[PDB]
Amino acid sequence: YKKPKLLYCSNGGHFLRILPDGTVDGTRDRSDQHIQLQLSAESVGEVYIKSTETGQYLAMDTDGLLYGSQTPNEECLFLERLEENHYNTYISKKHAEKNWFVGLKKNGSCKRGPRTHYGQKAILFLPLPVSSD
Repeated sequence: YKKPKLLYCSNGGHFLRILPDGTVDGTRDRSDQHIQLQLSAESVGEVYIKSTETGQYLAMDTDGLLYGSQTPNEECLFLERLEENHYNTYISKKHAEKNWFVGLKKNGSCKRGPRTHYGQKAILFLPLPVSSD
């Protein structure tokens, strides 16, 4: 798909990637096959991140492991907001007690569950918007 928001994870510095099977990870370059993830707003803050083309819903599960659902469901339902100087943050509206964040492990893979929070850069995502969607 026509590449939208190049969500650079602030830890290590990979772009957020979502793979055919459903899973999610870090790829160092926006040029990758599968970085076309778009935030489908539920409302004035809350969003479902979908693979534009292949359709998988970027989801955080019951421990807090990151994956891709078939459907938009609360695991995929992120409260968005900008924290650092134009750096976005997708907080699980399901896990809204602990308030987990879909960050990446240094190497370029998903960071799981229940200490993803306001301390590491890992939670911060810098979008480079290529397409205006």
